[PDB]
Amino acid sequence: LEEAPWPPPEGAFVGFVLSRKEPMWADLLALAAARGGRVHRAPEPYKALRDLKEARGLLAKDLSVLALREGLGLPPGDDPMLLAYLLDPSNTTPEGVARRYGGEWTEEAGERAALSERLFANLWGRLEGEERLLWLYREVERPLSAVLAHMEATGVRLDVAYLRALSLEVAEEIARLEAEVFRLAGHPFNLNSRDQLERVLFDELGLPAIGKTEKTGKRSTSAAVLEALREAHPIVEKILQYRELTKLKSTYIDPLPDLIHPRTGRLHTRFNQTATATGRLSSSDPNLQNIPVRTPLGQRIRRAFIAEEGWLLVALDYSQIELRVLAHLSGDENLIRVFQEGRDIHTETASWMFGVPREAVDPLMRRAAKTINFGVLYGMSAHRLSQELAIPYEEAQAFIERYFQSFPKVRAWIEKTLEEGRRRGYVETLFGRRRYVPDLEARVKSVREAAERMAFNMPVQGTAADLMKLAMVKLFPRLEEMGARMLLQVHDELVLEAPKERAEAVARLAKEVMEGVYPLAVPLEVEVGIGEDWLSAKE
DNA sequence: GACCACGCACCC
DNA sequence: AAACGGGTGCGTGGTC
Ligand SMILES: Nc1nc2c(ncn2[C@H]2C[C@H](O)[C@@H](COP(=O)(O)NP(=O)(O)OP(=O)(O)O)O2)c(=O)[nH]1
Ligand SMILES: [Mg+2]
Ligand SMILES: [Mn+2]
Ligand SMILES: [Mn+2]
Repeated sequence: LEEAPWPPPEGAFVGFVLSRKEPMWADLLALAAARGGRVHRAPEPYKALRDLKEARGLLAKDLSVLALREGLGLPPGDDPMLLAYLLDPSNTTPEGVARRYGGEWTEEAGERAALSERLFANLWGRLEGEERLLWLYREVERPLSAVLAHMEATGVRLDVAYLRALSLEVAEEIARLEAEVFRLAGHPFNLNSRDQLERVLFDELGLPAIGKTEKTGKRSTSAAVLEALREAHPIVEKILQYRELTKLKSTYIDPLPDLIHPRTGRLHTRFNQTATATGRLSSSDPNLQNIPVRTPLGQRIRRAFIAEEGWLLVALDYSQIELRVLAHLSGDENLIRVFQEGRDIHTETASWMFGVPREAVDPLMRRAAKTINFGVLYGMSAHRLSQELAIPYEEAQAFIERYFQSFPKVRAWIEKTLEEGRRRGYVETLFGRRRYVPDLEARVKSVREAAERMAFNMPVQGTAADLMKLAMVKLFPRLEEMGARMLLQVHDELVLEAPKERAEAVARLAKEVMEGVYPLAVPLEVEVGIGEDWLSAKE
């Protein structure tokens, strides 16, 4: 390309180099743009940001986030990553997309700008005639990248003093647990080393081994194995408690307070838009989509996520979303009727599991029932089911039969989906998002059936992801107009922040947007709560 | 310091 | 652990 002076004309493709991957923390080392056979390199990248009207190119959102961090409203535009991701969601990295569609991902901004321009041309050509993928690009993914940029740059408030104090309390309990484990073992060892623990449990204490690990075939010490040995030896209970506390302390309590951004005073995640095989987002650096919630200590951690003073959090979560999506995709008349009647399949399974009235189903029971319902739907074996519920094999097998017999068009839809995936090589969501699953014709049954479970899961999970993304795109401008903020997405959940005086109106509006985003054969219902912290906002 | 593979625990 | 699916992060153990 012909080198030309900064600035570029409108519409040019940008390239940029960051000191580190996280745009809220990165130094902008270099900036360039490409257009019309020319490449323009910025003499000083920070000041040069002011000259761009739009971030157009590879990883556009990340540059937008850094721009917003610097007080500049630079929206992301076209991004070849999003085109490639829609053609094939195994396209997750700029390294791979470049090699696949016509260039090389280097560490030079000018080359990244030229690469962005070339890949856009080629990928746009590949999408010619792919009208449904183009709709997803123009109506979902490209607009969503601007929404995600704002979310990332906004961040969430965290009670750091609370977590610092909690760390000290948990440390004293961990010491109690580890001392007791070492006493029971008859000697100390590194309780964090599962290789050392394996020897203690199965060689020294002679406990029965229950299962093997996947890659190396060691005797497993995982929670599922420990729970089966709960009554074999008192050390097991102490190990399980140690495992929970150290996981929670090492992954959430201790690291998160150290990640508060000095300019914003908030915690900033990344919402990765080309990272999953189904069209879901992921979250990283830190992941704010796996914050604890199930146990009492996990709930204490979730309470650390708080609203700004004068504001409230609003949490919205789709009811039984993938079961509702399944009703629409399969067209099963009975399952459609279940939700037209306002029934709750998780609560109903929980009532049966624990043998108590629906009135008596607490959140832990419903959570356990959720796992059973989706486990069974997506191919859980009768053997594992019998083991999960502590019930005879014949009973577990009968539960599965009753599950599917109730909704006969589901199995028909599954077999239709698999046959189509075999013939086409890909399955697709309601909106046409594709996942390629070539192993559907593998000659090794274990490999083939694993591919099958991946394949017929994707239209369900992926359609739910499409709906959530579309809802975010529609909701974001409404929140801006109301002075409210979108903070987090957790797959079928949004966490908003609203001024106290408008929180009720925001909750009502967001619920209506989410419920009416794209009507299905079944109503979409959204549970909504308001509170000063994330846990209290989920009722 | 970095990378990785792995087992394991976090959530939807 | 197992014929549920989709993810990320930590510590260990090994390596460079
Ligand atoms: N295959 C699979 N999918 C899962 C699992 N857990 C969650 N998902 C998928 C399927 C879920 O539909 C979706 C959202 O998870 P929730 O919001 O925690 N549960 P839901 O929306 O069903 O019920 P409600 O909100 O009324 O309590 O994520 C699981 O164990 N397995
Ligand atoms: Mg204390
Ligand atoms: Mn839900
Ligand atoms: Mn949810």
